[PDB]
Order: sequence, then structure tokens, then C-alpha cells
Amino acid sequence: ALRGTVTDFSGFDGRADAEVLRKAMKGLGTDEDSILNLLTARSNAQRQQIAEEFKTLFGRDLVNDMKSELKGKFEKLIVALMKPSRLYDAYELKHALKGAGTDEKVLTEIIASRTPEELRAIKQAYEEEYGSNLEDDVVGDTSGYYQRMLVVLLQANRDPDTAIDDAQVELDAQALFQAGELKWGTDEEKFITILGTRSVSHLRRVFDKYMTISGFQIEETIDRETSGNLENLLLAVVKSIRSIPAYLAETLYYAMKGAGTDDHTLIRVIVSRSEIDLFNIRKEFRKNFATSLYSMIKGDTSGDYKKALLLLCGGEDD
Ligand SMILES: [Ca+2]
Ligand SMILES: [Ca+2]
Ligand SMILES: [Ca+2]
Ligand SMILES: [Ca+2]
Ligand SMILES: [Ca+2]
Repeated sequence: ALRGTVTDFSGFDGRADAEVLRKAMKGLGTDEDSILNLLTARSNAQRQQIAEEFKTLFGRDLVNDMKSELKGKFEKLIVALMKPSRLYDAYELKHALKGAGTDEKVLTEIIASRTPEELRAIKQAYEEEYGSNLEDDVVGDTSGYYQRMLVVLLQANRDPDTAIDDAQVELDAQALFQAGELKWGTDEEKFITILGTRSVSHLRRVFDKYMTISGFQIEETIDRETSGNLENLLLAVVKSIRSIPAYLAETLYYAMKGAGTDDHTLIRVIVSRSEIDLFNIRKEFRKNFATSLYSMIKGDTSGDYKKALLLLCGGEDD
């Protein structure tokens, strides 16, 4: 079902590759093309093996060397590609929190689109790497029901997918109806519990039943009932329940649709999903936005940065 755009290389030789990277950086100047051509053709696991061989052969750190040779968005792109898979999400999260300011956009995006299984691994990796508890960190940098919704999600305790209970579907749809449209003000607590803990298959049925009952799609009520970060979060949650690929395909579009480009988001989504469901994200992009992701990046980016991006994403038609 799910498909990424990057797979393991067949005739992989970590040692051979490491020598190619060395030659590509040794001397005056850099062969950015040889770097990008090699790294976007190997799985993340293979990139770790290459960095390992590089160290044993030359006693130098591959990532630190590249950080010295490359610059701009390209460096940032390659540096993200080198980040171990099980650590990247935790890395993005730690950096959205840290500092004096917080990047709620990143928090919302990662916590809402990642499955409980992924949330549990991210929490582990986060703790072992930065010696801090993710929840404790988020709580400290957030507040209100936004913080609450995040904590609920961080529990990775979503109900399992079982046979759907129609009466329960009716009960939940009517409950949401009463907590929002029929209420003076909003009962955010009810939205948080239902959206945050019910199984995926169940909620999909609740979304349809709620539409039949209120004449509104749950998304419209959310926009009518809430505001700020909580609104964005809840929209993200509903979107992902419907389809993670589609929700991610949407945050990419808005990262480019604007005049400039949100390189941080573009890099993050493409890299983080390259070996998960990036192929699915591509289809959903064309289906919902008329253009392929390829052509969209092709015109919003440039340099080796643009080249690496298109090689990872690929597919001119979707
Ligand atoms: Ca050099
Ligand atoms: Ca640099
Ligand atoms: Ca209301
Ligand atoms: Ca609003
Ligand atoms: Ca643009």
C-alpha cells in the first residue's frame, strides 16, 4: 500500500562509495554533483554504512566534512539526508521546541501525522539523544487545549481498529454535534477525547455520519468553532485520519504555493517520508492540485538543491 521513492541500492559497496565521496571533496572546490548523485540513490541505512566506511578509511567524519564543503539549502538538504531515520523526527521536534521560540507548525505536523507506533519510537529516540522527555518538553513550551491535544496524541494510545459499532458511530457524531454547533461556545474537551483516542476506521465513519447529521463536514465546524493553534492541530488530525499522504501532500503545496518557498518544510517532508509513503504523497498531490510534485519543485527551487530534491522525489507526471 504505502510506498516511498527511495530504496536500498542493489550493488551497494559502502567502501567504494566512501572513496567517491572523498575524491569529491578532496582538494580545492567540491564536486556537489557527485555527492548529490550518490546520496540520493542510496537508502538511509546505506548512507549510515557509507559514513562508517568513510571514518574507518580516512579517519574523518563524513557529515562534518560536507558541512564544511557545502552551504545554503543544499547543505541543509544533504545534512538531513544523512540523519538516521529513527532520529530525524526527534531531531526536528527538538529543534522546534528549543530556543526562546517554538515552531508549532512542526509540532502540529509531526505529532498529528505520525502513527502511535512512530510516536513511541520518536519518544524513545528523543530521550536517549537529548536526555529529556518529549512530553515534558512540549508541555513546557505550550499551553491551553493545544498543549492538551498534543499530550493526548503523545500518549500513542489511540484505540485499535476493530469491527465498527454503528450505535457508537451515531453516539460520537451526535456528541460532537452537541459539543460544537449546538453549544454556546465549545466543549473542546469532548473534541479532544473523541478525535484523539478513537480508532481511525471508527472516526472515518463518524466524519461521514456527522456530515449527514449537521450538513457540515467536521472540518467546517472546526473552523467555525475554534481558532489559533488548536484549530490548525485539529484540522491536521482530521486530515491525517482521512489520509496521511493527502495531508502531507497538502502541507507541501502550501510550502511552495506562496511567493517564496518554505524550504524547511519542503526538506523535512520529502526527506522524512522518502522511504515511507512519498510515492503516495505524489499521487495525492497531482489528484488534488492538478500538477505533479516534480514540476512544482522544479519551478520553486534551484541549484544542486533543486537537483537533489527532484532526484529524491522524481516522477514527472506525478
Ligand atoms: Ca575541498
Ligand atoms: Ca557551510
Ligand atoms: Ca459553538
Ligand atoms: Ca477559525
Ligand atoms: Ca513559489
